[PDB]
Amino acid sequence: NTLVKQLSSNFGAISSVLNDILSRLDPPEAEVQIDRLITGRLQSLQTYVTQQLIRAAEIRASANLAATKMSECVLGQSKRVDFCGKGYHLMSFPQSAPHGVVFLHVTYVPAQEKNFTTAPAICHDGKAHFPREGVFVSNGTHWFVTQRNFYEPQIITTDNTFVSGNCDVVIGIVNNTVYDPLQPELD
Amino acid sequence: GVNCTEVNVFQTRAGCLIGAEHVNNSYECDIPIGAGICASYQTSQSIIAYTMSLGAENSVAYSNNSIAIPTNFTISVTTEILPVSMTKTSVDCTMYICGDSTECSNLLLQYGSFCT
Amino acid sequence: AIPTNFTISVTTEILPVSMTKTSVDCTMYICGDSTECSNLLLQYGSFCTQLNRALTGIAVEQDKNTQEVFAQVKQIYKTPPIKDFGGFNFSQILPDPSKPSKRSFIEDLLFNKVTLAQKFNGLTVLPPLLTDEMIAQYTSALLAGTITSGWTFGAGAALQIPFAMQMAYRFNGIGVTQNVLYENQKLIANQFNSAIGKIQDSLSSALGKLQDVVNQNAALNTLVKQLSSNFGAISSVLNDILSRLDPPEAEVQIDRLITGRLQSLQTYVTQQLIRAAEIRASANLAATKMSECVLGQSKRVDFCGKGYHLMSFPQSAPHGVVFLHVTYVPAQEKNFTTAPAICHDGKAHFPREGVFVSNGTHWFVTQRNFYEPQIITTDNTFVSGNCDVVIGIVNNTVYDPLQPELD
Ligand SMILES: *[C@@H]1O[C@H](CO[C@@H]2O[C@@H](C)[C@@H](O)[C@@H](O)[C@@H]2O)[C@@H](O[C@@H]2O[C@H](CO)[C@@H](O)[C@H](O)[C@H]2NC(C)=O)[C@H](O)[C@H]1NC(C)=O
Ligand SMILES: *[C@@H]1O[C@H](CO)[C@@H](O[C@@H]2O[C@H](CO)[C@@H](O)[C@H](O)[C@H]2NC(C)=O)[C@H](O)[C@H]1NC(C)=O
Ligand SMILES: *[C@@H]1O[C@H](CO)[C@@H](O[C@@H]2O[C@H](CO)[C@@H](O)[C@H](O)[C@H]2NC(C)=O)[C@H](O)[C@H]1NC(C)=O
Ligand SMILES: *[C@@H]1O[C@H](CO)[C@@H](O[C@@H]2O[C@H](CO)[C@@H](O)[C@H](O)[C@H]2NC(C)=O)[C@H](O)[C@H]1NC(C)=O
Ligand SMILES: *[C@@H]1O[C@H](CO)[C@@H](O[C@@H]2O[C@H](CO)[C@@H](O)[C@H](O)[C@H]2NC(C)=O)[C@H](O)[C@H]1NC(C)=O
Ligand SMILES: *[C@@H]1O[C@H](CO)[C@@H](O[C@@H]2O[C@H](CO)[C@@H](O)[C@H](O)[C@H]2NC(C)=O)[C@H](O)[C@H]1NC(C)=O
Ligand SMILES: *[C@@H]1O[C@H](CO)[C@@H](O)[C@H](O)[C@H]1NC(C)=O
Ligand SMILES: *[C@@H]1O[C@H](CO)[C@@H](O)[C@H](O)[C@H]1NC(C)=O
Ligand SMILES: *[C@@H]1O[C@H](CO)[C@@H](O)[C@H](O)[C@H]1NC(C)=O
Ligand SMILES: *[C@@H]1O[C@H](CO)[C@@H](O)[C@H](O)[C@H]1NC(C)=O
Ligand SMILES: *[C@@H]1O[C@H](CO)[C@@H](O)[C@H](O)[C@H]1NC(C)=O
Ligand SMILES: *[C@@H]1O[C@H](CO)[C@@H](O)[C@H](O)[C@H]1NC(C)=O
Repeated sequence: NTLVKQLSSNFGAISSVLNDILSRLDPPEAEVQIDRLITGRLQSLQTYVTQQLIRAAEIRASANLAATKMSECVLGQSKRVDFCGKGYHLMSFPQSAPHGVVFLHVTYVPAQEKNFTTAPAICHDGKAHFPREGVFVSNGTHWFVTQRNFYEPQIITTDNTFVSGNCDVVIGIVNNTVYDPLQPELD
Repeated sequence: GVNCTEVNVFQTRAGCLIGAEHVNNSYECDIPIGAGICASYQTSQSIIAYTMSLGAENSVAYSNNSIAIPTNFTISVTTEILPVSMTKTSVDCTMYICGDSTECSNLLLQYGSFCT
Repeated sequence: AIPTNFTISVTTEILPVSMTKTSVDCTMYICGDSTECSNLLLQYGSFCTQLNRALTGIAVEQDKNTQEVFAQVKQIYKTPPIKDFGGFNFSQILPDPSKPSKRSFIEDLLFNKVTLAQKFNGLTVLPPLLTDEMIAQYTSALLAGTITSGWTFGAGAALQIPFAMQMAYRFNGIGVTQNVLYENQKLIANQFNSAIGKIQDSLSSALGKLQDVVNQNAALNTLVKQLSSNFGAISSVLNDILSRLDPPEAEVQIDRLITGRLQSLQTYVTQQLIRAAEIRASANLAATKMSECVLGQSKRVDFCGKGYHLMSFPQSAPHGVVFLHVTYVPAQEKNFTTAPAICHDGKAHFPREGVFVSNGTHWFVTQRNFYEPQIITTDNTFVSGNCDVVIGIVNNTVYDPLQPELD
């Protein structure tokens, strides 16, 4: 719209339209006004072209980002935090749009919590067991082992822990028992 | 860029605001006036100019032997919108600069190679 | 070759985020208090609205950049009065209430470094939206959340956890087991404190990244000095050219001045769009780095620091952001003699998640990023086929700890 509206300014000539210039006046005395008009219109074209180039560069950067998001969120599962949505990522679906793309991001997200008391090791008989891929939680009397993203408690045994060292160097430790289920079945 | 000595005058850090009551509360930003202040219409009604609030404020009972475990999950669906392309418009330089004339074209030919 | 010791190492990284806003009048700069100039300028059409529109767009984009970079949280957390973090000393990064503002020792030690007439020609500067105290509060809230929750606050609610167990999770995320941390916690705490002290010393005696922005935005001097040029006229003062001539002969002089000053404004505005685009790209990179290094644990090699990644802490330099990556590098190595498979009775025994090293005579299985030899039991490996296809294999025996109990 601005590029069009630039076509009605004198820029210094006696009129803003070329046909009037060439009809009312003799060309050897009209070349100067024609030069003025040509200079003005060239300036307008240069301005428009430069700004369009900058806009195109920005749009290209955005399109590259959109292509990367399509390649990683949709055709696979991502772990880049807060890339494909907000929270843990399950999958995404693409949807077209006029001159754009719209993504739908199904995302796992945790809810209602429950306080607990923890400890990093268990001195059974001088040794010190450690959880394999869990965390030691106690409701207040008995100690359990659960995964770190969902409360599911199981009885602590010797198939959830692996010994390492002795229970005199770990800063926090608590005495407890370990089931060792082989012994009852041995009888 | 003036002081309120010159021409409901709540002197800001960003200038001289005229026509807005100054309240003591803290809400979210509707009109980003600048330098912290943000004006809004929700106060029978009059425009107010309050100070920003960064959000809520809470703490966690962090302790050396306390942990919190989630017990129930939920599933959410969000959206994000990204432009990809725009219109492909070309402009003929001669038809715009000149018209249907010929002397205009002959004079434009002196400027070398701009249209190309 | 396997390491036998490790050393924590803290390094920084400086990124610019935004640049000074600027709105430039395109009528006071050209004409001034005159009116003949204001009438002559009207012929050029809409050449005094597009420049203003572009400059306001740039300013809005700067506000957008800062908001995207720093506003990653909704709740504003607070460090507890309890200061029991298992050995680490976070008393050079957390805010100090004694100072007038809430900038910590590193933050104001950094603000001391960078040093941040023109107006009467029509050149005006605008104030930022988020005042510096708000930025400091954002950084402090991010620090408190990271310290007291690790990453869970970046994906929903905030879940409390002891810091030592959080570092255990961090080590377990890069391959090394957790007993490795739980055995020598004091050494790691001391190394962390020493690294933080060394960084504090280093920053107290560079910041070229944040200084190039200022030395390029202060353009303004060239724009100002493009006023004492005749541009082909007889004198570069409108109040003089209209006090020594008459309209028919003053119009050409005024027109030449108009053309020159319009070219100068066009060049300035053109440069301050390319600079803005570069700054926006840098701000986007900084936002990504915040969201991935700070609110999680990165796996991309050499993204957050150099080495393996544990955690990071943000800061706030003037017109930028500063990270402190906490890396992990192994130190002391030893030669060994490995072998992919150990077949006992015609049954190859590949290791589960370790490696089959030997100290010359015996054979022990150990993990990769550290050294802790063990015995080749049955639960430590798994059988696969018979040993006649594996290229390099040495013949040995396993322990099978089920035997002693059944006697
Ligand atoms: C979880 O955190 C604290 C502590 O609760 C205890 O945590 C263990 C030590 C164990 O003994 C648990 O069985 C206990 O439940 C509490 O936080 C309180 O939250 C209320 C919310 O209204 C607040 O008014 C109190 O000031 C908080 N107390 C402290 C000391 O900060 C509460 O039990 C749990 N908090 C939440 C938010 O669920
Ligand atoms: C904490 O957990 C322990 C271990 O489960 C609970 O003790 C038993 O729990 C089972 C169900 O899990 C009940 O059927 C038993 O009656 C419980 N035994 C006793 C002696 O109480 C215990 O109840 C839980 N709660 C507390 C407060 O300790
Ligand atoms: C967690 O910290 C508390 C202190 O906040 C420990 O409780 C004891 O607190 C008294 C306070 O005077 C100290 O003198 C004791 O030294 C603390 N006990 C110990 C063992 O240091 C509590 O024991 C701590 N828990 C763990 C697992 O370290
Ligand atoms: C987890 O949350 C869901 C949804 O809030 C719970 O499902 C509801 O449970 C209540 C009570 O049993 C029912 O009346 C509703 O019909 C259930 N569905 C919905 C959509 O509300 C579910 O019980 C929760 N699980 C746990 C373990 O708390
Ligand atoms: C691993 O390296 C650390 C240093 O990064 C060693 O820690 C030093 O240990 C000696 C005595 O063993 C002390 O005198 C020093 O004060 C410790 N710190 C430093 C910075 O030197 C540690 O001993 C090394 N571990 C092994 C097994 O060699
Ligand atoms: C490789 O490590 C084993 C570890 O068991 C070494 O075995 C020791 O050998 C000495 C030789 O007299 C015995 O006294 C020890 O009882 C053995 N066990 C331990 C734990 O020391 C073996 O010597 C090492 N090989 C080499 C070449 O150093
Ligand atoms: C565990 O038992 C030992 C003795 O068997 C005792 O010295 C210690 O105080 C107990 N409690 C711990 C280690 O927390
Ligand atoms: C602006 O006006 C206020 C109120 O009179 C005065 O306190 C302040 O000093 C003034 N500032 C300047 C720069 O004149
Ligand atoms: C509002 O704040 C001002 C400045 O602190 C104070 O003078 C005034 O009493 C406050 N009014 C109310 C109603 O809190
Ligand atoms: C942390 O370091 C400062 C400065 O050396 C010291 O004053 C303070 O006591 C230290 N805090 C702890 C817990 O070591
Ligand atoms: C391993 O042996 C090579 C060859 O002699 C030697 O250069 C290298 O230093 C040895 N590695 C160690 C850790 O001693
Ligand atoms: C492979 O194991 C057999 C046992 O059946 C043994 O005789 C042979 O020496 C072993 N191979 C080598 C190279 O020692």
